[PDB]
Amino acid sequence: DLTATDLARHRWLTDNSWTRPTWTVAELEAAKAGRTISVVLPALNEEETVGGVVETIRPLLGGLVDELIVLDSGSTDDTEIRAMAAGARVISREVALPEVAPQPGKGEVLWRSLAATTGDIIVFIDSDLIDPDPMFVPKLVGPLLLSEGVHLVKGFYRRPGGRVTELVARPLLAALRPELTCVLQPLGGEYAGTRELLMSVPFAPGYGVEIGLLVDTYDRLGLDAIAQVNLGVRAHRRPLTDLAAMSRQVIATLFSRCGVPDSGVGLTQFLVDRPPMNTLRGHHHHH
Amino acid sequence: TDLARHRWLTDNSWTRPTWTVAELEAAKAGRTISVVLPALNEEETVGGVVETIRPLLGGLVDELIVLDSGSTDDTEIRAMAAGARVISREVALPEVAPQPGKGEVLWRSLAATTGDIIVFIDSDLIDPDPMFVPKLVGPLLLSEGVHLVKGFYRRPLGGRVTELVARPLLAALRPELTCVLQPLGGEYAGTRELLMSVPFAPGYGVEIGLLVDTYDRLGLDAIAQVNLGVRAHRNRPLTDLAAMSRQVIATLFSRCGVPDSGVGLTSEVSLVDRPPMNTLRGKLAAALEH
Ligand SMILES: O=c1ccn([C@@H]2O[C@H](COP(=O)(O)OP(=O)(O)O)[C@@H](O)[C@H]2O)c(=O)[nH]1
Ligand SMILES: O=c1ccn([C@@H]2O[C@H](COP(=O)(O)OP(=O)(O)O)[C@@H](O)[C@H]2O)c(=O)[nH]1
Repeated sequence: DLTATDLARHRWLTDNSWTRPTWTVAELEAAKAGRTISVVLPALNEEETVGGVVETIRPLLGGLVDELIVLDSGSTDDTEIRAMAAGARVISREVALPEVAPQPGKGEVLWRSLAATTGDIIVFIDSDLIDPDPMFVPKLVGPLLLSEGVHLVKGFYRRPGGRVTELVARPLLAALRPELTCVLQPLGGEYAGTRELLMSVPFAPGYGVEIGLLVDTYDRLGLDAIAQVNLGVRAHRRPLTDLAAMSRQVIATLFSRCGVPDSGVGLTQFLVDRPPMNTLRGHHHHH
Repeated sequence: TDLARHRWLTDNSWTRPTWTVAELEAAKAGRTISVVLPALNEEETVGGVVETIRPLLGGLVDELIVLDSGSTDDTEIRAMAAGARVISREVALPEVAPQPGKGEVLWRSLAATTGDIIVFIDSDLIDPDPMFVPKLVGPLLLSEGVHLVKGFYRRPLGGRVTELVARPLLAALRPELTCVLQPLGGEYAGTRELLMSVPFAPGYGVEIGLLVDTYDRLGLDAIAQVNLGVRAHRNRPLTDLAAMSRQVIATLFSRCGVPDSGVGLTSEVSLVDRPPMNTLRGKLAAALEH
């Protein structure tokens, strides 16, 4: 028979998941009600794709989208200049948050982007996407603009998740936070959140950032605050060593949130969380 | 940190085991060896695996058993024709109702065998080699202090569950054990002393549970590994691998005291070990304490 996890999943899908997120750009603009929207593309040596991603979002600039920023992580290729020519604002880690020395990894970039943006809603889109669709941003912000109580929207793709998602993230969530197994692509890089939420949570480093944000949001607000939207079809993207490193950090970040100690020992082959940005810039009682 | 891993690889890992069958037979020193093949609906491959081991029966190997887990194909008759004794779960341990999964089968075989050394070999192997059992027992017979030998396969120039799930989780929770190349492998040998005294995890958790319990109780130097030869990674459906991963997680969490919800994947998940076989077969166990 059904479990409590099953029952919650079914109703969460009914209320908080959209297979056909067909809101129009015009209706979303009309719903902003004074809120502004920032779009952030984290980038490190993505010269072949960053411009193409920017180009798909640029038509929204000045209407639905208020700012379009490429947060560069120290690229040595032509990422920055291609993002400039394509119509984005390029901001380095150092300019985004001058008072803190950078550390490596994606989570650092997304955290710093909170200091460099002003939008009430922040949308993250990976800069390595080959086939970005222009409706990604509208779909991601729909539930934030139209659905009471939602603070985090995860974009998922139908396929014509991957290995880390299905072997590592979802099974560990089943063990530790089973309600969150309803989220189809918990590691996805296309997602949006409110400034209120994102400024208030720590940011995990590196490959842990997505899972960390998902679990921190759940632990504070539960499923009601999390939604997901189908962004369309896309094929699964990596070398096993990259995936194993990803997994190891997903494990470390989940463990840090779920009361499991971690040796700190990285993968044998043959760094810390950043505090909430509201400690530097700018309820759901259990009683 | 890698100092410990380096010394263990130098002393407890063999990429090219030299041992001959005759040398191993001469080292038995009165110990006996049982070989157990768990099998559920493996009619296509079980006979071929048995045939590679049968020439050792009466010499290096004292018992050769297929522990059938409820097959409805021709697994049993084909294993018998190849020279194995076929034992059902019920015959192995008649007064205890069977539960599903591989760990149950390996645990029950302890009550149906007499060896001082028990060797487990999967019955679904497509390309078995007759030197598997010799290589697995070498460190038990010729080294001192080894109680568990893990057979690994060199890969042409482990799988996704091994590299994305088992090894990273061991790095987090039992960091020395990342030195074991293929912790989830189904070809391994253990002493009766060890195997009779530890709980057995259910289903797909049995291998990692035995590895972790051996490590904790007897130490790193009680574990060895041997290269069984080059074997290509087996391609399994992602849903099967995900179910395996979920049970590996459950078993490791049990061994660490992490609350696991028991919730499976939208898949079977048990958190309940079988107790040490010496609790149910105390007189058998005492007879084999030697
Ligand atoms: O330190 C990093 C790593 C990645 N990325 C970006 O984050 C996205 C995801 O990259 P990936 O997960 O492949 O990171 P990597 O595998 O290169 O560490 C892409 O848009 C990268 O350019 C980034 O800005 N900084
Ligand atoms: O409940 C079970 C599950 C598996 N096995 C055996 O254990 C090995 C690994 O099991 P798996 O299910 O991965 O192999 P498959 O059944 O897919 O061939 C094989 O020799 C199986 O026949 C068994 O005896 N009982």
